Amino acid sequence: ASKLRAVLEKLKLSRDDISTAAGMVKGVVDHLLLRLKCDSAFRGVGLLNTGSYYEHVKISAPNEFDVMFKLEVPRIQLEEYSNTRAYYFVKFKKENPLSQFLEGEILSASKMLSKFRKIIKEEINDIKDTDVIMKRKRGGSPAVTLLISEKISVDITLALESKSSWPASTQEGLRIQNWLSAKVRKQLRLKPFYLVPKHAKQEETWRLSFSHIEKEILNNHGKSKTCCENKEEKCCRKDCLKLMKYLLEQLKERFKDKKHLDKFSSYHVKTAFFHVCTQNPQDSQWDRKDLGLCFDNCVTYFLQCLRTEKLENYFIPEFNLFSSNLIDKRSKEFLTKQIEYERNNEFPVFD
Ligand SMILES: O=C(O)c1cc(-c2ccccc2O)nc2c(Cl)cccc12
Ligand SMILES: [Zn+2]
Repeated sequence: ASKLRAVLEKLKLSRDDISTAAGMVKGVVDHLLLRLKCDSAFRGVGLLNTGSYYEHVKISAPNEFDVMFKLEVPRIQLEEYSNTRAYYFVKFKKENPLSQFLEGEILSASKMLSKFRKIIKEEINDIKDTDVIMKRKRGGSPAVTLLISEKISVDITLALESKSSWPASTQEGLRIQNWLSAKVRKQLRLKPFYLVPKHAKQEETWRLSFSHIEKEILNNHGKSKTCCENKEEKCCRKDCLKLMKYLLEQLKERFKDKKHLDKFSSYHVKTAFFHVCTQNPQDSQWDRKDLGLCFDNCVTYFLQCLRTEKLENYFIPEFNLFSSNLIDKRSKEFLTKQIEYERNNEFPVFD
């Protein structure tokens, strides 16, 4: 359990010490938000969280930022696309707020992004603060990727906010009743959800997003309400997730020449981690003294997901993130052997 401590402490100090990167991001974002609010289609745009500009998915990249701009859409009509459980058409039920994007009753996403990019394109050129350059690599969202200075990069995703109850494909998901209680699940399922532009594999579809729910679970994660509040008796749930995230980043980086790990992301490791939290609901099953063993249960469960080619979306049980149509067995067999090598040789990619 010793070397995992040193890894988590190197990540702690780089995450902690001073950097002007977050300040430059907030300046650019606020300039965009006031510019977008001056427009008819994006007058109600805004951050998901105020103060949360420096959201870091890549846990080893201090200069990579991930922000989400939300947009409230009253009376959303969701039409599931091709039984995909996660991809939806967006239609409308008496105003014309976003009506300048309708094609029929169906809301166009690629057109809303084009107007989203041009307005951001206008505010970027009108910047005298810092060197900011825009990139338009495909994939519906992240819609825009900005670059500030020679290190700071920001991915900006436009998201629609719905406040109706979650789509039916989520009814049997979020199985936290024996871990976080059934009453917390009812509270969380009363919160809004978000839709980002995404293709399953052309059409104008959107994907469900519950990252805000995941963030709230991570900050209130124990079966006991006082979990990790006695800072001398902290569980190792968050440390296991960091170690799982850092393992995949180091493997994706070590094999970026080959293409076998491009389909994998921290969301897969994050999803598998939540499933283990359901399997092991007791805080005693996450004792800080059992860091090595608890981290091994995560590596073990994730390895079984690769072999069986089964990883359920934590909110949508019927969506298999490891479907052979999403990731072929060659890629999953490749990742299975690389982790097994790291596990047996005491994770060399950690020092
Ligand atoms: O925002 C989220 O909650 C979120 C959802 C999904 C997802 C949802 C349904 C089906 C497949 C998916 O991959 N994937 C993500 C990835 Cl890959 C990266 C970051 C966030 C997400
Ligand atoms: Zn805890």
